[PDB]
Order: sequence, then structure tokens, then C-alpha cells
Amino acid sequence: MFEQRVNSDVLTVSTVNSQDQVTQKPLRDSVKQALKNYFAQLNGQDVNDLYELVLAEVEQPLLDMVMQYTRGNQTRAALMMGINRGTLRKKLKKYGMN
Amino acid sequence: SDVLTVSTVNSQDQVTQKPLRDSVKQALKNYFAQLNGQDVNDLYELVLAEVEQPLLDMVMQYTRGNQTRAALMMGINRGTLRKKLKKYGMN
DNA sequence: AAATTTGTTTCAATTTGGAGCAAATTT
DNA sequence: AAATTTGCTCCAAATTGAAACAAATTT
Repeated sequence: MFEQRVNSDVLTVSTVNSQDQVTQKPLRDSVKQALKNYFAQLNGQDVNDLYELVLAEVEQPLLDMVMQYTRGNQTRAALMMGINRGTLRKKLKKYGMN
Repeated sequence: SDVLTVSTVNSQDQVTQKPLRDSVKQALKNYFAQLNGQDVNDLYELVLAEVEQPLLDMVMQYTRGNQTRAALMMGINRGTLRKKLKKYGMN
């Protein structure tokens, strides 16, 4: 049979463990570390824009990558992200990606 | 200048920040490699799910379960926050 | 030459938001 | 006992969708 691949393991990153051994942790964990570190450093400051801050950090590289894959083809890129072709066009504009 | 970064270690044992966006790129590079032209279908929802969870999980930590505060920190309607928490069954 | 994608629209569907309130919970 | 937060509403503002169609482009 096929071994189960849980959703947390579809997107992963190389990490190194306490034994100089390259293993492969979830992307969720990267996001976790990012915010942990954001919070420590935040130190007293009030925040208002944390969702957009994150979402922007993540949409950029996603859009970047999917366009590379679709060799610049917007119809496929939107189709594979499962978003309307209009929305994609809009996100790309947002990020000066054209 | 980059508020959202993660820690990397190089071969010389030196630790060093790296923007989170780089990790997300890596993730996807890899996703696509393994895919051998199998069609991808809801990549956006996929990644969104992978990000909102640890986001929700950590602001709730930080705001000690205070939904009103969390919703303000993130800048989304308090109603929206509930919806999401339900979406991932974090209520 | 044919097929596809792009760059627009216009309008409908869904989601996000803002506010208001009693009931609960924290302070 | 006050103040703040929760769990609702109802609406309205905004974003997302979908479908169309010349005109540009890629096959």
C-alpha cells in the first residue's frame, strides 16, 4: 500500500537535529518559530497588522513559485492554486509581480 | 528590517536568521519536485491551512485565550477569528 | 490557422466587518 | 460591583467568483 503522508508533511523544510542529522520538519513549525521569535523581540510594542504581516510573507513566495512552475501562465497558476484568475492577477499586482 | 525570521545553523555551527519566506519557497520547491506532473488542485488553501493554524495557535497562546485581543493583534474582525478557530476545530 | 491566454467588463455569490445586546466571565 | 469578553444576531461593505469576449499570444 501507500504509506500515509499527513498534511503537516506535504510541505517541509530541512532541519538539523542534535546529532548533525538532516531530517525534514513541517512548514507549520517554521511559522511557529517565526512568531515565537517575533513575540520575544516584540517586547511591549502593540501590534495591529499581524495577519496581513504573515499572509504577505507567505503569499509572495507562493506566487513566485507557482508562476515559475506555470512558466508565466496565469490561467494555470490560478487554476492550480484554486483561486479565480482575477484574484491572482490582483495578488500579483499587490506584490509588483509582473 | 525583517520582522518574521527563523533560525538556521550552518556547517561551522554558526546560527543565523533567515526570512520565513525563504522556508516557504523551500517547502514548495520540494513539493513540486516530488510531484511528477501530477496535477495540483488547491494549493492556496493548502498553504493557507498550513499557516493559519500555527498563527492562530500562537496568538491565542500570547493573548492567553482572549479572543477579542487576538482579533485586534491580527487586525481581523472578532467574528472572523471565531470562524477560523472553528475551521480548524481550535475552539 | 487554431487554440489558448490576456485584459478587461458586469453582476452574483460568498466572506469580512461593524455594531448592538444579554449572559457570562474576569478583574 | 464594574469592566471586559463572549456568543450571538442582522446588515452592509468588500472581496471573490464566474462567465463573457475581443485582441494578443503561443501552439
